[PDB]
Amino acid sequence: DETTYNVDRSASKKYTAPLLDTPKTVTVIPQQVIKDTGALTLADALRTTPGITFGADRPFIRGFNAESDTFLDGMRDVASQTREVFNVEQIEVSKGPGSAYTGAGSTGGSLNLISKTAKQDNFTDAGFTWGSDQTRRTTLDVNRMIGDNAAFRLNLMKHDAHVAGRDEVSVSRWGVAPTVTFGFDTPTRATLSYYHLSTDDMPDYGLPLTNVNRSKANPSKPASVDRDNFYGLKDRDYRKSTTDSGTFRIEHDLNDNLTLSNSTRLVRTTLDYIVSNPDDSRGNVANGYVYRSAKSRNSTSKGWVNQTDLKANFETGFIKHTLVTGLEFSYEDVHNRPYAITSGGGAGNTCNARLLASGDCTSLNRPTPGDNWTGSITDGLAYTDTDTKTSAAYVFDTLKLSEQWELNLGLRYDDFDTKSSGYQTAGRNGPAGYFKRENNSHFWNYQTGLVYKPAPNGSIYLAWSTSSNPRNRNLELGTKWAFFDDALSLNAALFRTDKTNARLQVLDGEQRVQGVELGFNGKLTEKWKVFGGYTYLDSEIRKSTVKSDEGNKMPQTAQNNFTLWTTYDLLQNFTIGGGTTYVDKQYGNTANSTYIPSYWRYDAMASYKVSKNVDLQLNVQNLTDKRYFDQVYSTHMAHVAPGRTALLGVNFHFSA
Ligand SMILES: CCCCCCCCOCCOCCOCCOCCO
Ligand SMILES: CCCCCCCCOCCOCCOCCOCCO
Ligand SMILES: CCCCCCCCOCCOCCOCCOCCO
Ligand SMILES: CCCCCCCCOCCOCCOCCOCCO
Ligand code: NA
Repeated sequence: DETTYNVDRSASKKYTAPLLDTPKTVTVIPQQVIKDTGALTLADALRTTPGITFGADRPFIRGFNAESDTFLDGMRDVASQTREVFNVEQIEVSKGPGSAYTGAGSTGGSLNLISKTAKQDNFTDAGFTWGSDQTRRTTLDVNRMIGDNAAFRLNLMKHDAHVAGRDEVSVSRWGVAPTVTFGFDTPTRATLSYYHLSTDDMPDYGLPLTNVNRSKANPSKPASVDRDNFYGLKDRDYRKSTTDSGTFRIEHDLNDNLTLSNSTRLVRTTLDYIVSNPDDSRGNVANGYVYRSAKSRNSTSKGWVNQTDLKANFETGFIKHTLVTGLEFSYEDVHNRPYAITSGGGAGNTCNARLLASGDCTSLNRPTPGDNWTGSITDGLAYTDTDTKTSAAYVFDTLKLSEQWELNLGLRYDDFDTKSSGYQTAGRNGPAGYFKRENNSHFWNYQTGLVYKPAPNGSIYLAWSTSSNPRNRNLELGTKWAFFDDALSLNAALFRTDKTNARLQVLDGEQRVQGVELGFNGKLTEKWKVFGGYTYLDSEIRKSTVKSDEGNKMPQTAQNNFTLWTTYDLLQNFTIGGGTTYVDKQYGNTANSTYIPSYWRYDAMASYKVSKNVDLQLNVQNLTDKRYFDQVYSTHMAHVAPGRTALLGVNFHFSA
């Protein structure tokens, strides 16, 4: 049912077993959790499952970068789309050994964002939300059956807000997503989808890190200043993105046991921004000042991805196979020409009276984003054109050997060719001039998972995955249980992942994360639902060209992470909910010389049924107004999370 906290199967056809019998850690963040937590961004939704951090807006899973392992309906994210939540059905987070997706050389760790599709139902949902942070949000979700064999769904969203506890920072976005499906209850089914999102935000890099005598024995943390402090310029800084995506998927049953599909997606994105890096390690923070160091982008990206898959059920003697095999091809072209941004207050990286007067610099303690900035912006001379092609081939099979034993096997090949060219100015990469760069690589990935079922509702598994690139290994021992006629899932795993060239920047040695993960989701009782988990991550740089890094923690990795969301149906009329998250300290670099501290955050919810068609929902996020950081960089800065926000929604819902 639609309200479940416990989804028992992936929406991806690439899974050859239900989640209970899939030998890896996988958690689906379902629609009802997204709604009940009031999550408005993918990051808000991801925090409900443990082990996810962010670095570089790239997701890190159990301590390893997962940017190239983010998928949209199972397809490679060509041209790097921005999504929100208004068109999201659910988010699948995989951590265990192996990937069902094409990640090049990935031995595990993926996010798959599942888009809303048209249902065989008639409904209309509309939401209006007001916030203490000036949130004004309107959504519409309308779904209509067309006879017995087709349907249409349309999702619309408009959203404006300030950011609680960040001076002068605002966000705005809107989106539209129509989709149609042809062929329910027929041998051939096709879906056509379109997605558009536009954003227009004040970009915010947070607070500067200190940078005096930085070392492992004297690590840099964020400056100890008001966490409301914003170092950007209202009159200069902005971030505007557009996302346009069109998808055509068709599948055909050749018989009851064999289905062929082909999916094609075309994407265009743009990203235009100017953002202020707070001092860019230029030495002014020590003296109480911040140089608003402008960074920019002005890019257009175009992409396409095509997948062709076969899925089959068949028997070889007593063994039952569920098999999926396919090919993926993609192409992406990116053109970027950053701006040339010139100081209004003369030369140099060191704050002085001229640069304070021009708005190029400001006070560390009391920055004034309203400053009138007297610099200039033009198109820069430097530009880059980057073309990336990928190919992948894969076969996955779950072999049921008996009622108690299953073997999962997978093999994938991936290849990658990336070509960049353009013009560079004099700096890091050499003298000014034209450049051309190519890299081409391939990987074989192997996965094996043995599953024992001591009872129908239980699994014990041992799995491993390795990747070769002409010794990345991921290993996991785990158990999964389903209780109360599949209303509650409980999961536990012990794992170790080794990489030699973890990432971007590539290390030359060995990195290891090992630990334990617990997961729980579903109903404790008829009225009481839970969702969350716990992970302990022991990370280590085992070998490095920088000797002093050996033994250090991996960056972007919290040793402990606890997250719990729960709701209780107090009355037939009234539901309450609450959330608790703990994230341990994170280092920003392999030297462990930058960091942000641990924190606890608490959230609350109440929902009142006004009528059968109208709910009133209150969400209070970060109810103690804890001021914490949700990203640390290897240098320069740390990102400040929002303070307390209260959101009140009126949610209308009408069904046939
Ligand atoms: C499509 C134009 C791209 C260049 C935009 C750069 C300037 C940003 O907006 C200019 C107009 O701003 C009007 C007021 O906007 C208030 C909120 O601004 C947030 C970031 O734009
Ligand atoms: C070859 C692959 C790329 C082709 C993708 C085509 C995607 C077309 O999507 C159409 C989705 O359905 C649209 C129905 O029309 C809705 C218009 O909504 C207007 C809102 O007022
Ligand atoms: C190694 C990757 C390629 C392996 C593909 C094997 C898939 C073949 O499976 C065939 C499925 O069984 C076909 C049954 O044929 C009899 C038709 O019976 C009617 C079913 O209702
Ligand atoms: C070797 C790497 C290529 C992987 C291709 C996958 C092929 C799909 O698997 C189909 C299985 O059919 C083989 C027949 O298996 C017979 C097993 O039973 C014999 C013992 O009694
Ligand atoms: Na603006």
